[PDB]
Amino acid sequence: AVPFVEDWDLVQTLGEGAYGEVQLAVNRVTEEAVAVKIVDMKRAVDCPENIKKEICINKMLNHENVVKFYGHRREGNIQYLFLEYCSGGELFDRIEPDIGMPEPDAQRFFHQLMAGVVYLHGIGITHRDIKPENLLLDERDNLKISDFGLATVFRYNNRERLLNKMCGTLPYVAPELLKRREFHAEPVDVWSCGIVLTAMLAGELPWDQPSDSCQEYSDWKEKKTYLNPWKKIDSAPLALLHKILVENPSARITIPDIKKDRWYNKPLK
Ligand SMILES: NC(=O)c1cnc(N[C@H]2CCCNC2)c2cc(-c3cccc(F)c3)sc12
Repeated sequence: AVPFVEDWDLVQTLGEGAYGEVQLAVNRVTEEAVAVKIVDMKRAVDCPENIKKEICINKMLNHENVVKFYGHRREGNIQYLFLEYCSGGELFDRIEPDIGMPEPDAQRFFHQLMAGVVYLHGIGITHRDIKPENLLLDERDNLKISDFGLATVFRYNNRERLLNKMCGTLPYVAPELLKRREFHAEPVDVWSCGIVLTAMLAGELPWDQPSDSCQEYSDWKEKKTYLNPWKKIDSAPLALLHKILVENPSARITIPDIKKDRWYNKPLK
């Protein structure tokens, strides 16, 4: 990227994954900032096909609560993806450990998260890695869904398909990924949104994983909401969490019903 780096200063690393890093690029003349995701395709034999899929998915996106994708180019074995710079950073860094954030803030971010997820689901895309590290903020603190490296199509025109890949970040993963051979895509993203809401409200993830061998998950199935993180959560958002974090995905609340929830619609301070 020799001509590009002559005109653009790769000022600093914004973040990192396993595939590579995200850099802040600032044009020396215009001072325009863009984020550059740099991926070494030699990290895995299937990395060229996976990055092709991420770019393909990125090209389909156009929504106020999704990070804008500008383009990409390959230079040898390195892939460069150019994205809208989200100067508010990760939602993760608005979460005070063991505290969370004010309830009106968490509600506003949750509404924006639902708008982004409704959009993705409406075009038949599932994110599969919703977590505060993958939710960015722009200069006005509007939430933007980011990192589509695990995203896939679950509906072709008006025909759904089930998914079977165990992927995502384990404390955010729905229990059906650990119990069913195949499962519907939408309830999985609904579940991870519920874990994000829990983290925003109490600054703590509730369990290592929603599995049989996890005591913290058994505690939640047993309605022990007098234990952390639940005891830090007001009854109104907790009632919504009781509908989202439902073990059976067919009984789990859908996004149209989340939009009808009392706390979701609650006028806060
Ligand atoms: N498109 C982007 O702008 C972008 C993309 N990826 C990022 N990081 C990854 C790391 C792995 C997990 N997913 C997010 C970040 C971090 C950013 C940031 C951080 C601190 C302050 C600040 F103002 C901005 S911006 C940005």
